[PDB]
Amino acid sequence: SGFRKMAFPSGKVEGCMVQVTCGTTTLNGLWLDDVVYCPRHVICTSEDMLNPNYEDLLIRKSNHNFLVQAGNVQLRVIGHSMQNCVLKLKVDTANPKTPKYKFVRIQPGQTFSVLACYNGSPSGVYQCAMRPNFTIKGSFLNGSCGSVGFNIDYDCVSFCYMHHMELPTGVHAGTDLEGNFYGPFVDRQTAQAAGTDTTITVNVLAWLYAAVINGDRWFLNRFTTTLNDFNLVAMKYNYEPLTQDHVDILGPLSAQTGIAVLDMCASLKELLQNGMNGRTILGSALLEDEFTPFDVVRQCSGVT
Amino acid sequence: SGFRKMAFPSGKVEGCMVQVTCGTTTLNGLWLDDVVYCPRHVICTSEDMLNPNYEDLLIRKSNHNFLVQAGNVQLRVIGHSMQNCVLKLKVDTANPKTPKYKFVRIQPGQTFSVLACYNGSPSGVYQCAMRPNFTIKGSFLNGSCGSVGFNIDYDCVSFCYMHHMELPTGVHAGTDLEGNFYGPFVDRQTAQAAGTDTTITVNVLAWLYAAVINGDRWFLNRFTTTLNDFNLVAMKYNYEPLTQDHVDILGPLSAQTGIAVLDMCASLKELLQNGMNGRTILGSALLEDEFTPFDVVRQCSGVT
Ligand SMILES: *CC(=O)NCc1ccc2c(c1)OCO2
Ligand SMILES: *CC(=O)NCc1ccc2c(c1)OCO2
Repeated sequence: SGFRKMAFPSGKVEGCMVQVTCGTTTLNGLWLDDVVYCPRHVICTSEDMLNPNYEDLLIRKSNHNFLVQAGNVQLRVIGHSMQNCVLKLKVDTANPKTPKYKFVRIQPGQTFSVLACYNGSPSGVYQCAMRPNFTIKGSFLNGSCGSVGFNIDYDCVSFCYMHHMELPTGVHAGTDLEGNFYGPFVDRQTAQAAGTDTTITVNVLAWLYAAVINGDRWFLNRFTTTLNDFNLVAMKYNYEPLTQDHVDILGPLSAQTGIAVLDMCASLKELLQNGMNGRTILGSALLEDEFTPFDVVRQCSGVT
Repeated sequence: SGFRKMAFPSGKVEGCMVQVTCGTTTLNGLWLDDVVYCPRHVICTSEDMLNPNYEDLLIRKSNHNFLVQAGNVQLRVIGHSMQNCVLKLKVDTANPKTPKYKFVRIQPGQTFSVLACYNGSPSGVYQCAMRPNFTIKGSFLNGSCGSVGFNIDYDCVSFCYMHHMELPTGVHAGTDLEGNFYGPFVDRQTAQAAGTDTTITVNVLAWLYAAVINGDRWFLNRFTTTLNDFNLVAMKYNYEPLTQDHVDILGPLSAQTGIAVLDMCASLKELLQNGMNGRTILGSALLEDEFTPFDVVRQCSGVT
């Protein structure tokens, strides 16, 4: 019993983190097979960042300008290319600790673990969600760029995020491992404002199910609702609309707890309208939206 | 910028987790050097758990009754002993992935990472605190016993916790790696009630400092207080008393932010008396007490 914001075990990803230096810029790279993936802004001065032309900056860079260190051993760079906003550095050594892996572009609402790294060295691991405005609310200091977000399916690491920048509001933007930013962000030190950070309704519902499973039931009410009625309330409260796809995804939690999805919706409706009245659910005074239905099933069933 | 509940990277501990089976009971063990440490209740039936005599139960057990599996390879058990509430299984192979390690008994308020494991396989990692009533609020299902709590100092894992049981209230109790329970708990399926789960005041203050550092300042007020005045309010609100030792520990955060500890105390006082008024601090609607001053310095400075 009990329900915790839980990251994936980080060992498989720890074994992939390296330091990438280009001139005076040091950040993290991800070493998979004989390729080191890192943010392309490794080639920039903080001056360059104001208005970088990456193709033009990259012309001035040779393989030997990319210093790649894995532990305290230097890797030989034998090729480099830009793919969108990441550099792929070909090295002469396959990472012997390469896990089975995929590159996946996640949808907003999807959760993943971040292994925060500095100089290629893991400092910590935490659980994040792709916000509906395609930001994440991370913990990233200067040097943390190239830290990666990931999910694990048994023995396969799906890399979904690489850290690139902090917006002036101190929320985070980055790319998939093909170098494509989540959302409209660019790797340039310019005014970039996030859109509305809406609540991930399907994640809140999952977490309400997690609460019932773990004995926190005080918020269960006598009401039901409809998707349309619920959605009017959701919209008013900057919650994402709930679709029948979301209702389908919650089916197993519905079945386990015997609480119809639309009944749990009506409970959430009353919580939005009435607030918590100083009460907590699973030790939180606000409605947690950084657990997916899959996350709740995983943690409640003990998947390894 | 940003501040996350952050666990230590788990790789060093993942490399130590094994499955221990005695008859029909399977749980996790920690393999360090040629010793596998696991909860002594591995020898119990759920019937035994009602009133176990462990010395008497252990007489019926030989080395070959302890089945130790590391990945999908069996370790040979060549000795076993009971130390308090843990078994030490001597194996003929030193764990080749043994990190530098210590066994440490932590104080209440102290935070650590848990690597939740089932059948010796890591499922997840989360950050905990030893509650002032010597419980922890974990996420543990049947099979999770022998999962360990730890801190990392650069390359040295300090193991502080091994999971043993869930109280009827669904909070958790366990031992240090010498097998001594935190608090008054016993490895017996009997009524065991926790004492008052008070708030770890020094941890709240650290986290208020973390909030100021990361730009959340709305709660800073125009007041100061004294340790005695603050403590009267703290006591009333089931907060632990603040000592001069706590004030000393917060000194560096005080210095970094230019906010005197007693001023931050007066801010916390007003938050207790006035509540959050629907506002959040670092994305929380309640005052977080599971970051130590050391945790706040570490995450705010990016230690690896
Ligand atoms: C996010 C990141 O690490 N990018 C590279 C970088 C940015 C700013 C900065 C440093 C590195 O070092 C000091 O300041
Ligand atoms: C906490 C733990 O894993 N202890 C051993 C154990 C207790 C209950 C239980 C099982 C193992 O398997 C099923 O139920």
